Amino acid sequence: KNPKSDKFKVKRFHHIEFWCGDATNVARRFSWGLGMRFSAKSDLSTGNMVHASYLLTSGDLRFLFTAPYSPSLSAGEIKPTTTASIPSFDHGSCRSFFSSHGLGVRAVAIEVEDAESAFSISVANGAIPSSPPIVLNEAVTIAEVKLYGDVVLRYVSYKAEEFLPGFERVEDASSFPLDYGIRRLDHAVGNVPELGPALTYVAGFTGFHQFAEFSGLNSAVLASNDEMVLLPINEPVHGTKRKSQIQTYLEHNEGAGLQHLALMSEDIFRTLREMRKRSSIGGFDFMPSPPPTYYQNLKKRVGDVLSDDQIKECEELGILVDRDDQGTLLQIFTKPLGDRPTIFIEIIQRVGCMMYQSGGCGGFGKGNFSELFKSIEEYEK
Amino acid sequence: KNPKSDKFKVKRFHHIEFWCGDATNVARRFSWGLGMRFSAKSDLSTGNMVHASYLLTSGDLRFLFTAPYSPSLSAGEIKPTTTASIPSFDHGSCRSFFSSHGLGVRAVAIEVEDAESAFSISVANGAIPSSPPIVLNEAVTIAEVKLYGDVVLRYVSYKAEEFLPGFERVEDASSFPLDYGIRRLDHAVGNVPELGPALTYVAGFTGFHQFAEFSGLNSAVLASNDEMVLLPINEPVHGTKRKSQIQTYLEHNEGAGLQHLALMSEDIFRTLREMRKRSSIGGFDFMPSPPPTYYQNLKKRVGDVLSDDQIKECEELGILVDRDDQGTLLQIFTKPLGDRPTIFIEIIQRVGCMMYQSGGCGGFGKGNFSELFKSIEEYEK
Ligand SMILES: Cc1c(C(=O)C2=C(O)CCCC2=O)ccc2c1c(=O)n(-c1cccc3ccccc13)c(=O)n2C
Ligand SMILES: Cc1c(C(=O)C2=C(O)CCCC2=O)ccc2c1c(=O)n(-c1cccc3ccccc13)c(=O)n2C
Ligand SMILES: [Co+2]
Ligand SMILES: [Co+2]
Repeated sequence: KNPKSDKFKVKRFHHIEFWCGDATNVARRFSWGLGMRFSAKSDLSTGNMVHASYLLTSGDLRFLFTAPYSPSLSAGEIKPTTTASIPSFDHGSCRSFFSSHGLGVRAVAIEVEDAESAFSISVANGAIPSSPPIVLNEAVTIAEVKLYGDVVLRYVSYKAEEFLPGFERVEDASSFPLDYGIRRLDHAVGNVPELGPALTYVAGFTGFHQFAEFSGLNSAVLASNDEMVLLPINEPVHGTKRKSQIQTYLEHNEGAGLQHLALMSEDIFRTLREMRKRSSIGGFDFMPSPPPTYYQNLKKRVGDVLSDDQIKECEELGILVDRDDQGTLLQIFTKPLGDRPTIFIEIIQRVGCMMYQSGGCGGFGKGNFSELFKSIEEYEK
Repeated sequence: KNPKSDKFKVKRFHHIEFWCGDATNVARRFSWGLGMRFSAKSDLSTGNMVHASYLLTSGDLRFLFTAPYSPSLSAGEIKPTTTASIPSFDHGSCRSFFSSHGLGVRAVAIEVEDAESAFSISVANGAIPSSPPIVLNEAVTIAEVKLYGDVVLRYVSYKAEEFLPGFERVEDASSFPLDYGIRRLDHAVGNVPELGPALTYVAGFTGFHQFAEFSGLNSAVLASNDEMVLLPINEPVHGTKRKSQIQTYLEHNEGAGLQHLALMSEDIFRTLREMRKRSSIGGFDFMPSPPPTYYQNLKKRVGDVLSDDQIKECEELGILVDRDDQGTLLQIFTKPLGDRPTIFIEIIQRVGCMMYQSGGCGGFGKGNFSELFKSIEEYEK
């Protein structure tokens, strides 16, 4: 069931913005680890005396890394005379965010038809305003409302049809064309103390509907009309034998925030080969692999979708597989992206639901909680 | 002239500690960019609820990257019950340092015979105490005094004869054996507003002597008895046609701090080949190369030290060459290591002064200020 209840026209995920202490080092690490190209910049060299912002791209995936400069460089500016390219940026907010939460996602940005309308309708329907609509160079409108914790949902709309005015394309010499196959953001997941109030709030101001589904958590997924913007939310389940990873997140993050970004690959085997080659030379580490019992059990579960060789390739790379009533999901999780056991990345590829592929084909892998549990006990035997 | 006036027994540079917002991402970037191996850690996985600290090594060079966790994880601790492995660490100091200065060096650590004695003698001779001597596991003593700005000179002494108690050696799987030829810290350089008072202060409490030398700055070099610990200091020269890079540093750094680390390579050609291969894939960028006039002029200056092929290899890699009355210096400078135009790295190799090689052989490259100026005008013609 999809009531198509969006209160404003939503297109696709546009970008994810990380708030950093040093944007250069995080961006360079992420570029090498994920195979993303340096695409645009806004910093001292482009006249921005307020913040350093670096954009990485892979296909349609856009990761932005932003850090504040010394406020002294811009102490004579006021908002009408600002040299910031992102007018919602605030030195104090950014330092406070980073000191509270560590490295993490500040903004989940979606492209909409009209960011001013999206903002107005959102706030009229209960959204907490974070940054009012501002028109940049008569070309792009950006607005922000609170999503959960200190994460904002950012609306971006373009008059035309390059990232944002005031960003400059990066010189080709500094722009090595890395590509490990990642192509777009599939979903972005928040952790909260209480799922109910978080869902009611977000669904209330967006009109996003609950996406039909089918340890240590309860979850639900909010989706736009064409189910291409997917915003799952988790809450902890307390009292369990094993401590909830959602609760650990909330403790180390100092509350609610973005838990994981799931990045679609056009070839998850190539993506994982390339990422695993770089894990110990500056890239990202992956969660410990499931026991061989897990891959022995894949024949019964997905032997009609994956060949024995493709299954054994999943086993070499530690890839998990789950299945819906409509499609199949290949997925794997990185270790946390930074110092704290908080945000991590998921790499996914979806098989099925061809019409274009429909959103959320194969689900989100919740069946892998029981399958992992089973395969662990089976391997113990 | 070397009066050998050290007020306590100094051995060698021991490590450099960076204070970070996220130690993981900075350490992984530096590891790949410089060819340093992950050697030790102190973090949540080792029981440290206070700070995340990661040690990189290349030869005798030790770079430590430290960031604070949420204070909530350790809110019940007091100093007698701390789980920090570096007892001088303070959440507030670290956040304040990073918010003021951005990514940069907090501690220049030298190994001494007796860190408690070094501390006491230093303070008795004018050093501003920063952290009193603390004995770790009855095995290592660490103490800190102010050096300049918010940079401390850290004394470390060992009863024995592994990094520090509470650090664990890094698993081999996570410890890829990168090596681009870097072998030790040659010198560590501070920028200050006024050279005179800074020299008087540091030489006053160390007994370090002025190392015999032979644009936009005045400088002097303080040296230990065997001239193996080398601490140059720069001040800006104002009114110049071109704005002093020392003054730009002080503005963007919010005052005095560490300007550059010079890392000795056992093969600067290999080091620069390896670093330049990685500049645009997560590593470090280098300053723009000098004009070919500079390398045309190298024959007259160092043609008795470098062959034509070795000179042309300097030209391919952008390496600068200077000469003392005793030796020759090969050097090159990176672009700033992070967002701010503040700290950068120098790669150096020294030729001559064989006895072992004596410290500071060939100087610090101050002759390259005029040689670069000349070669630029000559290439314009
Ligand atoms: C994050 C995730 C997803 C997922 O993507 C998802 C949504 O997108 C939206 C719905 C809720 C939802 O969970 C799916 C399966 C997962 C995990 C996941 O994180 N993990 C864990 C990985 C590593 C260490 C763990 C430690 C304790 C507990 C779980 C750990 C799993 O095992 N499975 C099986
Ligand atoms: C840092 C340095 C050293 C050096 O290592 C040293 C000591 O160790 C101790 C004594 C003082 C001292 O300077 C030597 C020569 C240098 C530079 C240096 O930084 N630069 C610059 C590089 C790039 C952009 C510049 C822009 C403006 C002005 C100078 C720029 C140079 O050109 N030369 C020639
Ligand atoms: Co997911
Ligand atoms: Co130098």
